[PDB]
Amino acid sequence: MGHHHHHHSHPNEEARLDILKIHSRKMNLTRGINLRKIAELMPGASGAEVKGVCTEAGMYALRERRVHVTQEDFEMAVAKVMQKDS
Repeated sequence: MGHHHHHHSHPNEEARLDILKIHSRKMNLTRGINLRKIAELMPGASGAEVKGVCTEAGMYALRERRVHVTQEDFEMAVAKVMQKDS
């Protein structure tokens, strides 16, 4: 019994959401940004993918010249990182 070689880390909902709470503290967050909805969209995925989402979100902001990032940038990033939905 047990994964004696392939050790894949998997944090809880709050645990993984904290990763976004942390890595978002450098970019201008909007007046009512919802990160809860974002973490709920990421099943299985580890913190490495979450860091990718944080980066890709800023990319989505820059193309629309957004100085303050919204939830849209993050969820669009999630869809771009996991690449499940087409």
